[PDB]
Amino acid sequence: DSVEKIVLELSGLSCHHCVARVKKALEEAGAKVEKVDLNEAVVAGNKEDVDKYIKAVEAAGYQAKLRSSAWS
Amino acid sequence: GDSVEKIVLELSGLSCHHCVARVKKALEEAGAKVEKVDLNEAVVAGNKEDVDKYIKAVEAAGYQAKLRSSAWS
Repeated sequence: DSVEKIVLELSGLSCHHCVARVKKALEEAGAKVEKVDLNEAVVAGNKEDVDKYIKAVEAAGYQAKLRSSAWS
Repeated sequence: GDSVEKIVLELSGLSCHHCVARVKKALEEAGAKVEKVDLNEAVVAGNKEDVDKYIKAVEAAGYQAKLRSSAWS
């Protein structure tokens, strides 16, 4: 009868439990997770273990790509 | 004695933005006027009498919807 603003909280369009999964995988890979959400993971680790961390995320069931400048 | 640095990795495989359109449509089909919809919420102009109808439409589209709580967090 009355038209009102209604907010519905949604679940199933993103996987927050998968975030914890990526976190554990990175930690098991030796990284210290400083932050991790749906789109990125920020860790305190060894620059030489980058590929190692990426592999751990993939093995966990997701995709990861290093974000960096053109310089090595 | 190796060295610790901040390493940033871009992730993918944790979200479904392509899922949003059907949710919007299902809600409109249930009678709500959608103002905004993203991964975590759907904001609509609707009748509280039909809130259950809107929720069932989201579930039928394959997801879960819950009315925002005022009580906790």
